[PDB]
Amino acid sequence: TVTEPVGSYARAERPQDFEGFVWRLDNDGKEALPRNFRTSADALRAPEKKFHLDAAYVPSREGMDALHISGSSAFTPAQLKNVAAKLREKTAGPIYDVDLRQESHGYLDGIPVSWYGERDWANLGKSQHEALADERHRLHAALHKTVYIAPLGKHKLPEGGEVRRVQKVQTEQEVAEAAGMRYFRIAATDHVWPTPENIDRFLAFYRTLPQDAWLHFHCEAGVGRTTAFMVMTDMLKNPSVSLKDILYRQHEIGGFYYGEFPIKTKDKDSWKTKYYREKIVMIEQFYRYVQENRADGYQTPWSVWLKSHPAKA
Amino acid sequence: TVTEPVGSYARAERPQDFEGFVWRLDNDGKEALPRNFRTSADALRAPEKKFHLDAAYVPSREGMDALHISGSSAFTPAQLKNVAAKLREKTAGPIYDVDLRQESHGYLDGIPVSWYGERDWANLGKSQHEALADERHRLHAALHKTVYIAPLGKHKLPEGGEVRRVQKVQTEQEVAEAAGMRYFRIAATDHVWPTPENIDRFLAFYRTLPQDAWLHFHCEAGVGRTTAFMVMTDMLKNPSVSLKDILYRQHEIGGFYYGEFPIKTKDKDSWKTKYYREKIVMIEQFYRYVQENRADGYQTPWSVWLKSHPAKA
Ligand SMILES: [Cl-]
Repeated sequence: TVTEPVGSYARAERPQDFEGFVWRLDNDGKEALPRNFRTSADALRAPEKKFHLDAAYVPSREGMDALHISGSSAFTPAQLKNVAAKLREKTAGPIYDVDLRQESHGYLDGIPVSWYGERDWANLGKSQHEALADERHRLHAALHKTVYIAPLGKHKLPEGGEVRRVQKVQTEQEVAEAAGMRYFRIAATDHVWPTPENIDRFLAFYRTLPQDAWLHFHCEAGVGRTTAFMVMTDMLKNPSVSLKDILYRQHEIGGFYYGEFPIKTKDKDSWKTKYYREKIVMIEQFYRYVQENRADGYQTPWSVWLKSHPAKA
Repeated sequence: TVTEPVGSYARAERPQDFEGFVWRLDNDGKEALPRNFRTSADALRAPEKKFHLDAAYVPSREGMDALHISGSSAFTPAQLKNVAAKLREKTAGPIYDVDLRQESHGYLDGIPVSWYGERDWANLGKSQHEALADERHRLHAALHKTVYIAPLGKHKLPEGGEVRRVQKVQTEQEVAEAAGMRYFRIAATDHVWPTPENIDRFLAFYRTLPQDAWLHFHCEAGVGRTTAFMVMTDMLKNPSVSLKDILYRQHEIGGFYYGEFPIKTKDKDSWKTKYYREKIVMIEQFYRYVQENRADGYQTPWSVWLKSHPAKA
């Protein structure tokens, strides 16, 4: 008997030790666009040294012009409108804001905030139904109330910020709609591999998208979760492309590199190491799922297939 | 028709603009004693330069050795124990912890904390009854909950701090009684002159004290409110001492100077200026009250007398 299979390590952590305690500022709104903004039409760049990749390697771009995806960090409502306008210049299909944040978030007087718990795990362990209910209740309770919104500084703790009596509350769905984007939420936990339920949900959603749909993925910082779903999308839509090519190109347009690399972590961040290794293994396992289930049109859900073909550390 | 008389300027401020937003750390517990600790038996020191006083002036100490009062900043439970043991060496009478804080405060896992709003006015405008009810409710609601406790830093906003799930909650009353001290609460608003009700309450309390009672006054910092009541007590108990000597001596044992001086605040603190001036005028008005009503045994209280003898700017 195995208590938690590879891919579900986070289930072993105790939600009660990471409860939310502050409204974290998700973006100061100073730039025109959110951070790490990138699209599948972008030129590839030299790889980051930390990943020890082959700078001489030239990844195939097969399928990228038709991929129609982008990624970024969280944003203010104005920044999202700039994103939507830029994307509208690349397509005539519907543009989706794919919100990958399990953490409860929204907009207080137009300011993008999130209910932050240690490691950003305030909704760890909650079903998507429970996470969205927490977010709705929490946002609604902020209206007409005095709140403290602050960015994190020294050691993931509030630093400075501001106090205000909220006069307007909005969900991301409303902000997305106000920007001309369709909205789709996948409540993925920060820093770890998306769960079987997150991916099953994504896959069912992907199946019914119109051909010209454009997917704009985003999390809080736009690196981990955002690149994982960009990679999954690239694998699903371009199954003939090699794993190496998918991983290099998604990294070289500005995303994370999801292949093996020398993991290094500050002492205070040593807890992340096993999550990074798990992600490497699960990326490979998902590629395998795509290669072995595409011919019959994915009759078998990812969650079911994963349980019959467990990943190995 | 005057909207607010001198001595009640604070009533013009709007409570809704200073609502509490964070559990402020009241003392880091690093020292054996609370800050600004001082007793009426202490030697007089040179006056602080900012008050532009006469360093060569030697105030009369008449009655100081029998005064039996002390003052300090807020404290951890251990620090209070140290205070109590130290005061027990000076008397055989009851030792009172006289809590002058209107702001809701208490102890979380033994940590002295307060519900802080801008200017420390989270309870501005509440009656003492409502202030104490808010306090009891907020303390109890913290039990078994995740809370954020932080010291204020730059701009009087949270800086660093800690997060924990509270396993113990106590009011200051419990902490005082466990330290072997009697407890008396006067809900005085931070930074301003105490209200006619705060003072009527103190004088009725003073009237019930056995002659050997020792009064240990304290607020958050141990300066404004603490010194005001120390002065009032000095005036009540030593009515033949000149106003100048009371003011010089309460300052020279380590308290605030409540006489006239060239008020110079930082631009961010200019709101303080009129409250300082108001304090200087009320100090004098309270002294008149004592001089005019002590001979008949205070048949008429301060609030009443004040209304028929209004202070003037
Ligand atoms: Cl779910």
